[PDB]
Amino acid sequence: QYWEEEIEIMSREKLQELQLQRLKKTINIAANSPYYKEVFSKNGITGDSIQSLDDIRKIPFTTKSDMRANYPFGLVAGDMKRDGVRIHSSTGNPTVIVHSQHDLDSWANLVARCLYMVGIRKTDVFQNSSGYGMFTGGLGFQYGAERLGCLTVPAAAGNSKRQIKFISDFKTTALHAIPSYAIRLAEVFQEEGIDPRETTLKTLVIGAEPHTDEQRRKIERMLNVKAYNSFGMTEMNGPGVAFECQEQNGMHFWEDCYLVEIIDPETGEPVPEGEIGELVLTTLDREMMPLIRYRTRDLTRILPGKCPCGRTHLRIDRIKGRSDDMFIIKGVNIFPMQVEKILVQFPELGSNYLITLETDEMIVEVELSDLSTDNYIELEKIRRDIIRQLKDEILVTPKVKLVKKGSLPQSEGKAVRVKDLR
Amino acid sequence: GMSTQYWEEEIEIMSREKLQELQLQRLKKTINIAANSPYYKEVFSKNGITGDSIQSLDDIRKIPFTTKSDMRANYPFGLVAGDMKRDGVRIHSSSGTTGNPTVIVHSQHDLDSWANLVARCLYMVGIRKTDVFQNSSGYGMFTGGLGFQYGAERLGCLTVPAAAGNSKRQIKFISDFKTTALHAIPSYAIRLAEVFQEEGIDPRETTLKTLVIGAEPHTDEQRRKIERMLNVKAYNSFGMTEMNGPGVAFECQEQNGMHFWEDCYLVEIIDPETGEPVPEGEIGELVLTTLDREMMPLIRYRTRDLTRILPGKCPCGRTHLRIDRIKGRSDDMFIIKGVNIFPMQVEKILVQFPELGSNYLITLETVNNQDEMIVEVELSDLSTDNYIELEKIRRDIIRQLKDEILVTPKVKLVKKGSLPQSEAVRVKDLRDN
Ligand SMILES: Nc1ncnc2c1ncn2[C@@H]1O[C@H](COP(=O)(O)OP(=O)(O)O)[C@@H](O)[C@H]1O
Ligand SMILES: Nc1ncnc2c1ncn2[C@@H]1O[C@H](COP(=O)(O)OP(=O)(O)O)[C@@H](O)[C@H]1O
Ligand SMILES: [K+]
Ligand SMILES: [K+]
Ligand SMILES: [K+]
Ligand SMILES: [Zn+2]
Ligand SMILES: [Zn+2]
Repeated sequence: QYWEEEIEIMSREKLQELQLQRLKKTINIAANSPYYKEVFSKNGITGDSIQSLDDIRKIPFTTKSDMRANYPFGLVAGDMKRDGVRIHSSTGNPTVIVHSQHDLDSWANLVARCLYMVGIRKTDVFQNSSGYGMFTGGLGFQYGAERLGCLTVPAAAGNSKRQIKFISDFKTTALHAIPSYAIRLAEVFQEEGIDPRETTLKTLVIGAEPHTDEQRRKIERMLNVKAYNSFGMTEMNGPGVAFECQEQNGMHFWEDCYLVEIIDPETGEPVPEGEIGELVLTTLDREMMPLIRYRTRDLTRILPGKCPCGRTHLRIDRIKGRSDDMFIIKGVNIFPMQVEKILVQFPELGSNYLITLETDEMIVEVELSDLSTDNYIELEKIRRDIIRQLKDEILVTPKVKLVKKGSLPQSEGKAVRVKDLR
Repeated sequence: GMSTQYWEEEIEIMSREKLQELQLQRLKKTINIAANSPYYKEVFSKNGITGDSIQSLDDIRKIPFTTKSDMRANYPFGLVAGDMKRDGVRIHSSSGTTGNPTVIVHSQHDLDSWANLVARCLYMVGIRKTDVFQNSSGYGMFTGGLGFQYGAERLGCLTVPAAAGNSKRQIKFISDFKTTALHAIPSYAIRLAEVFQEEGIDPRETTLKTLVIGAEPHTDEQRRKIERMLNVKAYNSFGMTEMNGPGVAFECQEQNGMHFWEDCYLVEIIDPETGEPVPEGEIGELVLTTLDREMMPLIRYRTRDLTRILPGKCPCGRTHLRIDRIKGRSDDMFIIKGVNIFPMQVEKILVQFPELGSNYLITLETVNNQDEMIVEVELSDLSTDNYIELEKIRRDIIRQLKDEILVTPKVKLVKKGSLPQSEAVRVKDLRDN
């Protein structure tokens, strides 16, 4: 079942002419913003420059530095005073995105499309544990779930006792939470004397944080739910950008509203088909403030072949991480997902871990699991196996410490996996 | 007024005669809808309320009042009249886990009616689509959040969903986005004027032109202080979750009484003792009936709010009745930082800690134009806990109170017998009100 079958299963040929029509429209609109008027002027970008989807490569990339330099409204193309109805924001000077009613409705429709794809219906009780206000996850899932017709529960962030009360009393069936907060809720259910596997919950929507497939499976087993990967960023509206189908194998990118490129961070050229590179995105249905070839700093790849769900829209792999998550120790580049890929395979460990960098030495603290009935000798042998598998993957020997369950701190938002004290 | 502009002129200046037949039509419809809920089906059954009981607006007095106690007893969905699974799109819940909260269930119709009322309110005080509207109200379950958000987008304003706190970020949004309309509780509007001068900005030389202030009692003088500090026009905004949230009653540009939208609400002023209508223009309890709500309508709901109907025609030309300021309540509820709290919510948290005594005192004070809530509770001599352990318990008390009442109080562990007795435990409100 599809929210918009004509688009979701649209032929690649028809998708291409839709992308080209909307790419030309986006460029004509964006030409009215002070920023893209100047960019187009200096690079000879006119109304005749785009004749094919490949002609987008004539236009230079938009970086986060360019957006900071033109903060707050240098990239606003429309009439903000008359048609601008919302401002959202993403250390530093946060960037803002300005939306028109058109832009909000397009965003809401994409979120309803995503929720419907993973089996959520108007009969579902949808609870949003994302922060509201300026955070796109709040109003983003709120409008999308109301668009679909769910009985929504705008719980917002924190207060786990109240979250559990709403789930129990309102019979919540669909929940939006960051993966680490979903684990925290399952723990508070047990603390309050409720079996986290015997609630009314059926579907979880998890995003914002990089996480392994096994981290998601741990969440699924903990709460007896089906959990789906949700991709988004403020620059691209917020949620509803890319989402897993019921196949749970790659996130379908809505190519009617986004032009996806996977560029080599060194050369600035497209990577060979299916290789890892920087995700570079162009809005195709945004009017107040469109973004052209925006360098997301997110590393991923395009998963090949058509998906068994019948949707023609391309699938991206699990986000490897963001460029700013990468840390260097002893001249060697390491991503925290490399450390998680190893830790999740050990069932004696918990889901909370912390990487500390000191003067260079790398410390990997990871909480012990409650299920563990292991003694010192057997747990110390497991700790030795971890230092070893970490030395083989990250190519540096870290210090590994098995810590008490609950000893590591829990973040208000996205969990902080790296503490650089150098 | 000839130069006066209306969001919905046909409704806003509608004759009292035409308003009466609109209220009667919608009152009959509300009663027929509410009869489908388990709660009103029972109430109507015991009191012989049928489809022929309401022939005039005065016939509403045949129906008994709906109290908060009744609602908590029918928690969560005893008063839901519509098809919640198919048409229910939102739940607004009051605070707490120590008792049954209040739940208001809305359909898309109910949200659109509520958004239209908020747009009507904002337009009345001169806000247009050309304005930059910043909402400093909390979002999530708080109706001021999503209420003004939908209302301001309906009007077409460039909205800034700032949400509560972080005054330096509030001032940054006002300066960088050129905010012209701001929704804030009166004490927070003063705080932002103070933070503006702390950061070296003249609070009178910003892009701000209009302020919408509500959630708590404030005097006309406290509003004038706000207008002088920020060089703005500030307007009183009334609402309650039960009645949607914001958009229920609002001042016009005359700044003399809050216009109640009688097309969506039937207003009664009742004696808190007798339950009978008060003499025209006297102070009494505000008893309200929804007239445009379908998923969960409320009939003759005892709000516990005390006010009076201001007499005479308004020069703005609107025919909808005006209520005076809400100065207080007939119940034991208190409001601090615009958040509603019952003393029982505090007591039900404290009793869980065996290191504490039974004697406690809630003090409400104003410190540098900001409100503070102090919870003093006596130590039990039964505890064998040292300083470090007690202080850890005091932090756990603050934490559990914060989660419960949705405001962070100051908690002080006092000596056994230090707090005075007389008796229900009192709320010492030392604020200028
Ligand atoms: N499902 C996901 N998996 C991994 N990383 C994600 C996922 N969703 C979002 N992200 C990360 O979060 C970034 C977007 O964050 P941002 O828009 O600022 O905040 P928000 O979390 O409030 O949507 C992405 O660029 C990416 O790095
Ligand atoms: N403008 C106002 N003046 C005085 N009291 C007000 C005003 N607006 C709201 N209130 C009080 O707040 C109550 C409604 O509180 P509630 O909806 O629970 O919280 P909130 O609107 O602050 O989220 C009203 O019944 C009334 O007592
Ligand atoms: K529904
Ligand atoms: K606008
Ligand atoms: K209030
Ligand atoms: Zn698929
Ligand atoms: Zn008036």
